[PDB]
Amino acid sequence: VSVSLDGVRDKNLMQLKILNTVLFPVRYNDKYYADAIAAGEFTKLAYYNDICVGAIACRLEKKESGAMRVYIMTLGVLAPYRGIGIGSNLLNHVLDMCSKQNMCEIYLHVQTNNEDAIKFYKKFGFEITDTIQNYYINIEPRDCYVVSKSF
Ligand SMILES: CC(=O)SCCNC(=O)CCNC(=O)[C@H](O)C(C)(C)COP(=O)(O)OP(=O)(O)OC[C@H]1O[C@@H](n2cnc3c(N)ncnc32)[C@H](O)[C@@H]1OP(=O)(O)O
Repeated sequence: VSVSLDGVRDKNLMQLKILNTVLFPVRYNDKYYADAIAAGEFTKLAYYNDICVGAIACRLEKKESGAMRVYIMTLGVLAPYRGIGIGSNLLNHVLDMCSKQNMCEIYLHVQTNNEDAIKFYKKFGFEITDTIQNYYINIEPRDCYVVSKSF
């Protein structure tokens, strides 16, 4: 699939906000957006068929060891454009960037009943490494897996 990726900045931020409003249940706060922009190459908008149709947004975090890791905050593709590889293109980009920028780990939280997502991330080498009950993945407490991949 021919996907064109662009960084997120003030000038195209509203594109990401629109995608999130369609894809995710509640308004994301301004620290999500600041963290996404600050994550650099790890946050991308996807363009296909001359339209912005998806995004991946990460936060970068420093561990006490000195090591660095990537947290996937959101990954999503608009419904009419799913199943043709755009979401895989976004995640492959981020995984490649983990290696290039010497990240030790990437991880995210997935609600425990979100079988589609667990299946999706395991295809890319992720594994469940923890279970957190009543985690605030959005605004309500939900049981979640920590889903991670080590480098
Ligand atoms: C914190 C987190 O990031 S949890 C992320 C969960 N996000 C969502 O569920 C949002 C709704 N779904 C989507 O936005 C997209 O379908 C994504 C991001 C899951 C995948 O993007 P796509 O472009 O659809 O994925 P891509 O086409 O690259 O590969 C398809 C894979 O998507 C997975 N998938 C999950 N939901 C769907 C869907 N609704 N339609 C198509 N594929 C889907 C399938 O397992 C498929 O693998 P297969 O066809 O080999 O079984």
